Amino acid sequence: MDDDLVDAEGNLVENGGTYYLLPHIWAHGGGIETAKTGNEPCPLTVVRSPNEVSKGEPIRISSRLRSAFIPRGSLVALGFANPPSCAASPWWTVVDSPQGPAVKLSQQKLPEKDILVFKFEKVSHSNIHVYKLLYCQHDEEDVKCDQYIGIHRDRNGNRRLVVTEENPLELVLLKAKS
Repeated sequence: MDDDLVDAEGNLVENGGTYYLLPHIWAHGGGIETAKTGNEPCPLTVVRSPNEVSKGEPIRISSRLRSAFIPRGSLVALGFANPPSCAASPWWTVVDSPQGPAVKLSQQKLPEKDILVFKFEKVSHSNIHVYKLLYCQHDEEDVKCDQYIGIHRDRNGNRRLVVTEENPLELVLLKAKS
């Protein structure tokens, strides 16, 4: 059977490894990067590449647990293998935004529970492993988390990752190499 996270090539995901977050479509954006938006002195904003031919930034996927893999439904922290030189760390986390809850990097050392707020979900496109991206702090087994990360294109064209009730991300995981 299959019940651990699986990459774009059919191999179990290495817990803590770098896998690119790529799209399930073509001419609609590239991999996932950063962007300096508003008044951040550096790209603290996580957005989708405006370059259809890019794999984006190589992201780290950790369960912050002692497993070689990452079980389905488990929470994970996603973070830049080579993050902006101005963040307390490379891990992503959510903060309130007038565009709704935005995914960003922080100039603050964050307590675990602020970064391990992500979870993947099986899109039923069968033959390749496509996942949606959930944001859950308040977690588990009494209530289902249903806060999907969508995209928000601001006036300056940035495809910002926030929590939207529409056009939610659907991704595939490509293992980064040397």
